[PDB]
Amino acid sequence: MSIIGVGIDVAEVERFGAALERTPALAGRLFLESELLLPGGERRGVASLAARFAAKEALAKALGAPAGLLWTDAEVWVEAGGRPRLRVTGTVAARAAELGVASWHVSLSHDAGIASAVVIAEG
Amino acid sequence: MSIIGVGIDVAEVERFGAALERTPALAGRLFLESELLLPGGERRGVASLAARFAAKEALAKALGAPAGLLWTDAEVWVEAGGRPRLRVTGTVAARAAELGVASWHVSLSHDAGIASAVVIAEG
Amino acid sequence: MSIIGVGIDVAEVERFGAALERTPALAGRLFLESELLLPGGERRGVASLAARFAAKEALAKALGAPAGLLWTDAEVWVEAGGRPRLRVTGTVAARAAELGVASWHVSLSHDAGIASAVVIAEG
Ligand SMILES: CC(=O)SCCNC(=O)CCNC(=O)[C@H](O)C(C)(C)COP(=O)(O)OP(=O)(O)OC[C@H]1O[C@@H](n2cnc3c(N)ncnc32)[C@H](O)[C@@H]1OP(=O)(O)O
Ligand SMILES: CC(=O)SCCNC(=O)CCNC(=O)[C@H](O)C(C)(C)COP(=O)(O)OP(=O)(O)OC[C@H]1O[C@@H](n2cnc3c(N)ncnc32)[C@H](O)[C@@H]1OP(=O)(O)O
Ligand SMILES: CC(=O)SCCNC(=O)CCNC(=O)[C@H](O)C(C)(C)COP(=O)(O)OP(=O)(O)OC[C@H]1O[C@@H](n2cnc3c(N)ncnc32)[C@H](O)[C@@H]1OP(=O)(O)O
Ligand SMILES: [Mg+2]
Ligand SMILES: [Mg+2]
Ligand SMILES: [Mg+2]
Repeated sequence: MSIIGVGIDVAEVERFGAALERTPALAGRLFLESELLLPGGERRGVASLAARFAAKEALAKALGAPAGLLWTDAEVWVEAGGRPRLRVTGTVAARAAELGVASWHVSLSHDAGIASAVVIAEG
Repeated sequence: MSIIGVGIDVAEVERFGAALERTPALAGRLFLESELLLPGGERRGVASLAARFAAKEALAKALGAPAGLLWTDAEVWVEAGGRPRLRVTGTVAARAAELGVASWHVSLSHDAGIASAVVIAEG
Repeated sequence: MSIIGVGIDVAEVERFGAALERTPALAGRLFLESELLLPGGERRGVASLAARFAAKEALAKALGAPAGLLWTDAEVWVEAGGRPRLRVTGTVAARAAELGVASWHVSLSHDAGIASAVVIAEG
């Protein structure tokens, strides 16, 4: 395997929350139902959501951000141990296959009113 | 070798310095004596320290942040050329062995009142 | 191939623009003519330029930031699809050869008055 792409993204939490409040349908456009919930069942907060948005932008970047990709075809899930993970389906999986991506790595940080993600695509 | 994990962490310098001043024992809990000094012998400043804290969080993230890890079992050292490096011992080395990590890569930045680190674990 | 280095850099856009305005010769010292233009032909703006500066710092970091490297020996170019790319020549290529670097990966983000880059060197 070799590195096929890297992405980084930094989002302002306040701006992102304002985007969500302005267009009620937006959250469901960007996120699967599972992503909108905490492991317990509570609704996920805006900073954690901004970090997942940053993950999806970073993932897009690592794939060369082509047209035709759906936000709901990338999913951030969470291991029992707490590690965030990427699962790709449909349009995003198809693009990753064009490029030969076998493995995804993500990390998130959110603090200081800002959410950051890095994504590495390997294959 | 393949990538086994990635971590990113962004820390607010002011907040971190306030944490250090509030609990005198904290610095010695987070850092080895060597990390608290500049190559000359002067005491390392708060921004540079916040960046090493971010490195250790990022390293934890790349390992899936399990319980039982000691801050003093990760060490940021510095090459003659100035490159920051990671050395892992004890509990952190043990966890990296569980995952098959052979090689560590780190970079630091601190500026704008914020410290950032990225860590990649390969093996 | 394995990872040979990683770099991250975060630059304040305002500070960087002030540096450019203060010393007219600075832009031409840091950037090739091609980097100072948008694909159309318009002059590239300060935030996008700060992000390319961050890329070159990040690239320097991934190489262990030795003496003797020229800013104009690293070039950020842009694919038809929009992906940013690194090309290295002269002094920067020579240093990458010392270390065995075969492949470069970069991503950029600029938002919230700040520009960020990550660079990975593989070989
Ligand atoms: C995986 C998924 O969920 S995809 C689902 C559908 N969503 C998408 O495809 C969204 C893709 N995102 C976009 O189109 C974005 O506008 C991007 C990636 C082009 C830019 O990201 P933003 O968050 O808007 O801005 P940000 O400042 O973080 O990034 C800009 C940088 O991205 C980089 N970029 C631009 N196009 C691309 C591309 N095709 N591939 C990779 N990087 C790119 C550039 O370096 C740019 O800076 P520059 O113009 O100064 O060189
Ligand atoms: C190497 C050493 O020095 S270890 C020594 C002992 N120290 C440690 O083990 C510290 C480990 N650190 C922690 O427990 C931290 O609270 C962390 C890593 C869980 C989070 O980091 P913080 O700096 O507190 O917050 P930050 O916002 O930067 O990171 C949060 C993100 O980390 C990610 N995260 C949470 N748990 C884990 C995990 N087990 N592994 C990897 N990433 C994780 C999540 O994506 C989370 O955001 P989300 O809840 O919105 O998904
Ligand atoms: C590819 C090219 O275009 S090279 C062309 C010519 N330009 C250069 O060579 C510029 C090289 N840049 C420098 O000298 C910079 O001052 C650097 C890389 C040392 C630091 O970057 P800056 O943007 O000034 O500050 P920033 O806070 O982002 O980075 C500082 C961190 O860089 C790291 N660093 C220092 N020296 C090195 C090195 N030789 N290699 C890698 N990382 C280093 C350290 O972790 C440092 O933080 P610390 O002192 O708290 O440990
Ligand atoms: Mg952004
Ligand atoms: Mg943090
Ligand atoms: Mg900087």
